[PDB]
Amino acid sequence: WLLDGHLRAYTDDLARRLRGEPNAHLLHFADSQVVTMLSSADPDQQARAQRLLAGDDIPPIVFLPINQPNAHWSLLVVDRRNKDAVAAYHYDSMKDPQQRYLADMAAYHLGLDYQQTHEMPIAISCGDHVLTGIEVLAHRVLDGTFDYAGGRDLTDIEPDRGLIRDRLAQ
Repeated sequence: WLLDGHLRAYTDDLARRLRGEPNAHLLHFADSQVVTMLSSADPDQQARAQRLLAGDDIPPIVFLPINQPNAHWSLLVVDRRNKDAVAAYHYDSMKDPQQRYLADMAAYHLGLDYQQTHEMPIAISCGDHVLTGIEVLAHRVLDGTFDYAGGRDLTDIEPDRGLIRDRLAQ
């Protein structure tokens, strides 16, 4: 399975690849350890996490990898371009209630209403699903098609483990 550092490697490389593209500045690929810190019992960990993920300089389309430790990856996506109508999406390839709880704690700690988060199907290896979800959605933000009806759907995606491994190689 993929560690936090692999997802960070991949999202750092992706951010490099998307540099200077239309709308690339709207995106923030959260560091997964920082997402985990949102729910820390240490107040300074949580606060720093909030600054890094919900500060006034943090881009409005945020991809949050959700780590169940040595268990399971899922993806929370927050679109707060409209501060009066924040939209949130939870993609989980999969159910006991823990994964959605983590996604809900993350939403709660970013100042959101967790009840509003849409539970989204994905690819109806969970690490690979998250990275593929990020890749696909990011490109939809770039080309504008993210905002069409159905533009956040990942039901049918097929992670290319090879591409992933070859992108993690470079």
